[PDB]
Amino acid sequence: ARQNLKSTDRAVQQMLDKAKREGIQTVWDRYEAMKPQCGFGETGLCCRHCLQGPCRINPFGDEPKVGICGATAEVIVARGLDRSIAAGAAGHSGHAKHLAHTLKKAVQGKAASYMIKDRTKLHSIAKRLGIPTEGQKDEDIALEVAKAALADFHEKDTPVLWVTTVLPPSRVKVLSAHGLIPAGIDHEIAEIMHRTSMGCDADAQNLLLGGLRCSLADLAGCYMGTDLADILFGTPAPVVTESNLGVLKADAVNVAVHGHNPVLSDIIVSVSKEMENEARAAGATGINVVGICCTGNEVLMRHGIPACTHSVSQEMAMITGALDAMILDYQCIQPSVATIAECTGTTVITTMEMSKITGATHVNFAEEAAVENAKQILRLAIDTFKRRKGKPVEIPNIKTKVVAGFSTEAIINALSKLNANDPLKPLIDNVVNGNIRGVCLFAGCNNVKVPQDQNFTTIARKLLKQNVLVVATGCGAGALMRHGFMDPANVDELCGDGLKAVLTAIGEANGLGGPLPPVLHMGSCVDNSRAVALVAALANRLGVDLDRLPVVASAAEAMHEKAVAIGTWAVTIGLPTHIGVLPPITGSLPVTQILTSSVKDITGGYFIVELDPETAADKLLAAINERRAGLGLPW
Amino acid sequence: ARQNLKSTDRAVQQMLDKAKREGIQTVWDRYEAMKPQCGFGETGLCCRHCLQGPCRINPFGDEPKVGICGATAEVIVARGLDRSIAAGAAGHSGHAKHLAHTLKKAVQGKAASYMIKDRTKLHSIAKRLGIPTEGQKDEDIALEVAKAALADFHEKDTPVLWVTTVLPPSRVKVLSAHGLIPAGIDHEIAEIMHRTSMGCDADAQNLLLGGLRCSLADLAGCYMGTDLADILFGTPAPVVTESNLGVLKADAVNVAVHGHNPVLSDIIVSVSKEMENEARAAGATGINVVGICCTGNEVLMRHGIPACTHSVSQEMAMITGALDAMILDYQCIQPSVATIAECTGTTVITTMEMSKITGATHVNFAEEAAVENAKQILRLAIDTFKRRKGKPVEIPNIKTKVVAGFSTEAIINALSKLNANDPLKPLIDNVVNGNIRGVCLFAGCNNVKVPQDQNFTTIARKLLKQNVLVVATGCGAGALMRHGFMDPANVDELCGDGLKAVLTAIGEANGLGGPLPPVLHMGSCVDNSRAVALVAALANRLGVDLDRLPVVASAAEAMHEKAVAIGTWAVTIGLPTHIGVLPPITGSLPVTQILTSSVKDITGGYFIVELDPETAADKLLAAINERRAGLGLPW
Ligand code: SF4
Ligand code: SF4
Ligand code: FES
Ligand code: FES
Ligand SMILES: [C-]#N
Ligand SMILES: [C-]#N
Ligand SMILES: [Fe+2]
Ligand SMILES: [Fe+2]
Repeated sequence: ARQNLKSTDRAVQQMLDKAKREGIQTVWDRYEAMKPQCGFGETGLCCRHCLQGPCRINPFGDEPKVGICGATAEVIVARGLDRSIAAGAAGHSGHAKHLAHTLKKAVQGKAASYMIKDRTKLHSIAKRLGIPTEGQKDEDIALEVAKAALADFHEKDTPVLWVTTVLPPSRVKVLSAHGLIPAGIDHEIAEIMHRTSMGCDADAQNLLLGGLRCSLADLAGCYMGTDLADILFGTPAPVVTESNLGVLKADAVNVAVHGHNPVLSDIIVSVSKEMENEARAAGATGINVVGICCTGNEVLMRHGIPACTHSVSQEMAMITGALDAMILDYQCIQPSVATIAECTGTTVITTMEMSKITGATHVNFAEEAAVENAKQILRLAIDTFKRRKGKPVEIPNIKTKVVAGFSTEAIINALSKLNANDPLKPLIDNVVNGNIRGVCLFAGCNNVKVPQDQNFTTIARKLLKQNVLVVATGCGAGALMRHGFMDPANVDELCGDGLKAVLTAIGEANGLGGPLPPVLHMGSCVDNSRAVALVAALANRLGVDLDRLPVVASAAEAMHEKAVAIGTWAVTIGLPTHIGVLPPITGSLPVTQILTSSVKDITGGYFIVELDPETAADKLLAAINERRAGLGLPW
Repeated sequence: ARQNLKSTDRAVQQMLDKAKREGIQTVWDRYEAMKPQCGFGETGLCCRHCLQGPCRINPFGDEPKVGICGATAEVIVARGLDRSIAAGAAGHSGHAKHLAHTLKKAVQGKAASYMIKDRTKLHSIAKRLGIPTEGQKDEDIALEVAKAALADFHEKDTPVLWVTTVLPPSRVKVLSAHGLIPAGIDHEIAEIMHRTSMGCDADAQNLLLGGLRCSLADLAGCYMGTDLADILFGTPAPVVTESNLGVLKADAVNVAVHGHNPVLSDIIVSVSKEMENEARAAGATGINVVGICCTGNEVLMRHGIPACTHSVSQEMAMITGALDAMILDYQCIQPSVATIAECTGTTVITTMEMSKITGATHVNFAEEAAVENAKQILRLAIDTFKRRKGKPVEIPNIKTKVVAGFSTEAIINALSKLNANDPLKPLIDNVVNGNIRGVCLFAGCNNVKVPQDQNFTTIARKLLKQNVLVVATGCGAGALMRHGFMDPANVDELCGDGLKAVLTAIGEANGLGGPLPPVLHMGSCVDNSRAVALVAALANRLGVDLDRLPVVASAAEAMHEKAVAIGTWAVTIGLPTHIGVLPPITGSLPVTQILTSSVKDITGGYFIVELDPETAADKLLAAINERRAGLGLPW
């Protein structure tokens, strides 16, 4: 087996060879077993929205040409996509909702493991929302912020504040004019499910305008999730750590935190440190907590917990034979982990009521009991460590250095060292003079269809050479960090001369004796919202709307419904947005034309669907340069 | 073409022959063009929940055996079903939400076309909810009831009151114990979408318990919708009208009201009466408003508007060439109507923002402007009538007499004529003595897979002969009414001797000089909730829970996601529930076993999946008789 065709990560390749020796089936094996995949589903031309179905439409040829109810290709494709957006919105905003409840519990005195850690963030959010702070206790301001967050999930006398208060007013006005401002987060999710059900909305434009609106409900959930997590757990600032499977340690209790919401795993980090002497008792050096996927990102950003792996290669951490526990919340967890555990010895633990996996051990996490849960979980891990006394392990000796923690506040602080009272100005100055060509946000998943990380690294390398300021989140940040893009030692090799000068100037002003890393890690997938905050602050400072800025986004290897939602609100807020896998839209040319062209006329943004990464990088550069030309700037 | 293989309705058959002459494609033609349908989708063994897909699992044989992420057949089947329930819940509860807003507008003075028509219903709902009425104005009690309705869509300090206040406390306690009581209607819809998204819930039992909970959010939306529609438009009482295509009149302006929410179509009924002289001016006799689907049911129940047709045969009304307008809200409208209109001359009009159809004319209905909208719409219809001056039409001369309007209040009133102060007792007495064997609720759609009405009539005929009290809603009521089951003249032919004696005793006590009809029409699909109210009142009166009563349900020809949701809450509240088409569950034996067997242990109810209607009738009789035996009654 040529393992480079599966993953470009060498640690992953090493574990693919071990899995193949050992007979352990992987995601890649399960993909091969699926080929050829259904061409109706690939093109979007399948509907199962009622029990007359399943319906399909031939992309070309003869009948069937139309759904049994009369639904055209246009309708079928748009309804499918809409439901994917709604599903993504449900995940991000479910995460946010859970943190809103957690904050309320904290400040009501019902969960003393949680607290207001970032009081400055709390007060700033309150002021953005219009919540009064003067003469109020912190707990009462917090209570009010949690109330406001929960209120945005339903209809009320205002629209969703975690949209209307986070974008420029001019953007809010353009979106309002088209009826795109969500009325309530769960309200919009529900309306999508209604309108896409049989015999309801059957006009592609109408359907896709609803999808745009629902993508803003997803944005709101993202931003809410970042705001509340920062209050509770601290706003990230720059941190130095490591990534890839080599961060596992044979002589330690290796515990992965995996999923998205870090509400327990932020506690598992703090508790694990207390339980060092109990680990040594069991003959370990200590507990080694490592991250997978976005819960990993969260604790990497705030605590510098090393990232073990991401997305499509998550099973490989188990294949080492050194992963004593994998502690799961929700989202992006291949349920194969529960069966692979039988072979590898790993204790897989679920913790959220609505996210269980057959064959995994469940712990009923509650905030009020967060410490005692953590200790129970870590004591299963220590027991699992002891069970592999005298078992050889194969941990690839492969890791990278990672500098991360670039929240928007952190980036503004860093810039402030160059201009204390106008911190955005040094960035704008260098956009204007061409040292920075523009900004690209890498976001989203890996996808088994694409050799792991190949699109992120191929595109990022072309953009960096062309002096684009590259920011990343989620498993796009994961890809980039595991390939060295977060190590400032690689700035000379990766970055154009203009970008290098800027990264160096900022880093030297921040006392580093060198540069910021090539790529700025802005956090988890909800922390795509931090990129919004940065770009909206730029917009405000420039007195223009986001669809005039030289800012693009790339979901270069997208997988999840969440990633579809994020791509869609990136287009809705005015960004040219690349997707590097085919969404199920090609079976309708009119819907494709809306999403890739005529939506420009509505929001200013638009999808760029391009599976060849070299070609995608050129198209993203063209988009950036078109924005530069619109502002009258050289390019 | 043998048209009896498509529909058992002779009017439909006549219009199928006309469509075939004229070259007009129908739903049946589009079905034939779809065959053979995809066997993955038929069995549920297809997933498109991420961009790694589409995934499928062979029902039998060799690979693929598992989804690319590891998702088993069990998981894939349960997630698909869950999303169908959520979609149904979104439709019913979207309808309810819209009526909650309408009521608020009414009583705030913002829409003087709407008002509190049923003050007794208002006050009773307020008292059920715990809303105080003593010394309060009607408008303020209404405002409070609308507030409460909207509050049930989100989390709060109570659970969904339109569940917990409408079921027996013992049923609420059984459901609470299993964690099945919804926390908020849109909250549950969103949580379903989250938990079924990639990498989240992956345990069939956990997934299906969430589905049960979400089906109760659907119940809540149903019940809310019936409550609010009764306040605004009046609670139904017995009414005499007609059904089938013969209710169209060549010399009149024929206007169909079609969809579900009647918020404008209740106004179109009242306004149409005012516009008689304007119709005569255009050379019509007057405006003839007729119903299709559940908006038709709503205005049949309250106003005795004749029902033209239902569900799968809706296009046939157009094929007559006499349907001048079809006025659409949302749900269950084959979008083919917009194209068939080009051929037939019919003006198809949409009226709801989130439900448009390419090629239809849109009118932006607003409550504040309800009368002026109605007149605009009716004036398009009159213009269309004039355009078919001297055009032969083919209206099959085929209609039935329909007695309907059996709300729960109406049924209780009717019974009260036999026992004024214990109105349920005469019904219970006749269950106990075997005159009434049990109760069956027919519900749900027609489905092109099943020759139209064949399952409803075949099953109903066997049950009626066995003295079952048969109640119906939606297009199950439609089926039954078009085949004569709502004409009391057919009681001798259709009903067993015990049922006939009861229907006759009630009818004679109500001054009729004969019987109630064979089948009691309890209204639209949301008015399945009325059957819940009746069965819960019986439960309360008997001091037992619903899963001990001899009450079953049959969705004999189900189609819509809404129908899946209704079937699922019928099982959740404790009913043996027949479905006469295959839901996409057969690809997982463990999920099938849960839904058809082990769910009994949780809720007392269970699905009966049976495509042969004779066999289904025997299984439904067996279920009824098993309940009789449990109560110690002969059978
Ligand atoms: S909604 Fe229409 S296209 Fe979809 S499965 Fe049902 S009949 Fe087919
Ligand atoms: S969620 Fe799993 S089974 Fe479904 S499409 Fe994605 S990889 Fe396939
Ligand atoms: S026909 Fe394959 S995705 Fe439905
Ligand atoms: S493979 Fe046909 S429904 Fe997906
Ligand atoms: C990722 N959300
Ligand atoms: C039907 N609902
Ligand atoms: Fe993520
Ligand atoms: Fe209906």
